[PDB]
Amino acid sequence: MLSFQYPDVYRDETAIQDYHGHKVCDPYAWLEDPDSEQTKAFVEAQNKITVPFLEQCPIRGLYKERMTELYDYPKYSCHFKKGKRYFYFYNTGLQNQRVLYVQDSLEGEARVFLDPNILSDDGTVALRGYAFSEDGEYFAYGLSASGSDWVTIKFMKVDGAKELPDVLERVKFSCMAWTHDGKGMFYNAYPQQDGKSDGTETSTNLHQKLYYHVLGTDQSEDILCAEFPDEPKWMGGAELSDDGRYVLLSIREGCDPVNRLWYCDLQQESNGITGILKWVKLIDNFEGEYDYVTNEGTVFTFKTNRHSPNYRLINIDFTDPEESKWKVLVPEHEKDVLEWVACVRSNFLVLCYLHDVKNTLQLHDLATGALLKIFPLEVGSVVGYSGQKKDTEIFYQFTSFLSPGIIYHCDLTKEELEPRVFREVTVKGIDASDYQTVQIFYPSKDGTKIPMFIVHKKGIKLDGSHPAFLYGYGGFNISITPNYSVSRLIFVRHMGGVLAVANIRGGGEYGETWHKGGILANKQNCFDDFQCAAEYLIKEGYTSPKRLTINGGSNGGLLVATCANQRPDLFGCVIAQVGVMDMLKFHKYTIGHAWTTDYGCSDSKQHFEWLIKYSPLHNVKLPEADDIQYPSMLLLTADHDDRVVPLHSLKFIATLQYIVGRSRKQNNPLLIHVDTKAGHGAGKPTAKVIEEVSDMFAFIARCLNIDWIP
Ligand SMILES: *[C@@H](N)[C@@H]1CCCN1C(=O)[C@@H]1C[C@H](n2cc(CNC(=O)OC(C)(C)C)nn2)CN1C(=O)CCCc1ccccc1
Repeated sequence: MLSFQYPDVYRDETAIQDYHGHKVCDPYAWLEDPDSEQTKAFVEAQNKITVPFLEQCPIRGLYKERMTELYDYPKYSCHFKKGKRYFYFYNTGLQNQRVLYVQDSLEGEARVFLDPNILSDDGTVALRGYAFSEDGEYFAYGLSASGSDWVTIKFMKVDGAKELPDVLERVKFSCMAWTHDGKGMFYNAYPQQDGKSDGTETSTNLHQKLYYHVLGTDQSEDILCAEFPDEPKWMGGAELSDDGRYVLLSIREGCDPVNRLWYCDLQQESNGITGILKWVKLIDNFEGEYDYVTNEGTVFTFKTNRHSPNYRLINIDFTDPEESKWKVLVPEHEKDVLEWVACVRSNFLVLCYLHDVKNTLQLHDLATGALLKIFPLEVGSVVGYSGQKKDTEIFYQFTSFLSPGIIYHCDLTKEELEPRVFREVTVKGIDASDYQTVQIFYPSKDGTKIPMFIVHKKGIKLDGSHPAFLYGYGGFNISITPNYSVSRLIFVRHMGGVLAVANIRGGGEYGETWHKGGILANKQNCFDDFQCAAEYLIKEGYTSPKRLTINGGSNGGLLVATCANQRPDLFGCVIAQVGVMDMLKFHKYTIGHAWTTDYGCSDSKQHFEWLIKYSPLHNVKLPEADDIQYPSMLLLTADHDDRVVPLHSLKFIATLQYIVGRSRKQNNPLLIHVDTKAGHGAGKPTAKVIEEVSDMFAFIARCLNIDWIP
């Protein structure tokens, strides 16, 4: 099967670092330089073996054809009103980028407002963030190129879709918040740095500042409103209160759901926004999250996890701000996580809960917190919403494993509420009645019950004969909830597979306690949980190790890579997308310093001792047993992934190929593909998405020798 040779890759045997008395050799450290001829040549040599391997068998083209056909369905966002007009996103089916439309009424003719497709030949310029002025007459939007986190902000006048001269550079991880006087907008920027800032660099991002841009001026005139020069990792994002009176500053340091919350009463500024604002440091620590919902005068409603790991709503009165005085508007639930909250039609709240990994949606009274109405939903996720305080209606979008999506609408001016289907699309070719979704709870090593969704064809025999695709993430308070994936349903229908999603610890599925169960000293719980999900699928007869593929991205790429090292006997195939692989060095690059809240940092002996045990780069080892080799492995990354710098995958693949790939018993391939004009994934154009899933499933099909089922 392996009619190629791995490229020769220089080992710098002098690259040795002492970590608290533990010597670590890093012979591929040179791959950390993305601009070197050595690194470029490495990437070319790797792509030269991977691409023909993936393209060789007709199955890739069969998959690509079916993906192109089945993914070709109309895709809408929720409608949202801004000022006098309605907006929505829409993709006719296979456009590289969805397009923003505008209409003067719900019943009126729609026209194109912003079409990112016309900004590049290949769909590699994408919208990344936007904000309308409070009156809806002006529009700011971020553009990213080739999938980088870097943003350029541009501006338009809404009436006539007129491009304006204003351009803001050096924007990354930024807020966008207009003052209600319409004069200008808050945003974030980084100071100038040596080298490139295009997404190919690895330079750490520090000293983010908060600026205010006056519309009709040059960026060089922008006002500095907040900075933290003694705290280079702090990031202060601004929003205006719903009445326009207060700027709320949420300061973050790291990825934990916590923030400082300062405010500026804009009426108290001596002469408008002229410099550093008169911040009042309401919550001046990182002990809890305070997410603004709405205010009525000085009474501010926040969603919080302060002493409430499943989240709750509190009211803080700025005129009586001591914690003993806060009112608990909607108390914490014993098990269900309050995921997000919105205020609509002045005095309603819309609360979205997660109940055993499925969403529910409720309308409550702002004054008392009392439940008023349950919006009925099938089992799945709410993935879109609109309805702000001054608006009188809501839209929300529902999705599930088997359903592409339904957008509902509810007119909240009516005495009796009747939510109605507003938009629905059906994908022909995937008959949902042929399949089922089950949720089970399996015990992990330590006895904790972990949820898992399993999607499969109705009536299958549990005889271990089916290929399986088991997905996980496990970190950062991210909940892995049901979603419609044509790419995975093709695996089910056309490759006879079983899909599984394990809700392992580190995620947000059971609130902050679930997240803390998968971080820092307890990160190994993630891996144990995931290995146990695989063991369940095998024991219960869904699959067998040789037919099992595991997949994850980013922190989920770390997940599957670590699992490959720890239990190579459990998996036939491993696809790690944009994975964090070097756990000793991740904090040195771009925004990686922010991840130490989930991982720790190797500068601490205590943390090093956790990290060294599971770091994928540092745990590649030939299996002791003669009959065990590594699973087939494919790493996918891209040359502008400035979220997870691609050196992680480059150094990992070099290590896998040298330590394991050179062994006579290893016959499963260990490959990397590095894409061009792409990044971590957000904003990836449709064409590239289709190529990527075609690569993934062709790899699975060839390695496992799975026949296509037309
Ligand atoms: C990928 N997981 C990378 C590497 C490890 C952490 N990480 C982040 O991007 C990190 C965690 C938060 N995050 C996770 C994701 C992943 N989403 C996802 O893949 O889920 C599916 C939809 C596929 C199921 N996206 N964001 C935030 N993130 C950051 O690094 C944010 C940087 C900016 C920032 C913002 C606020 C505070 C600090 C830093």
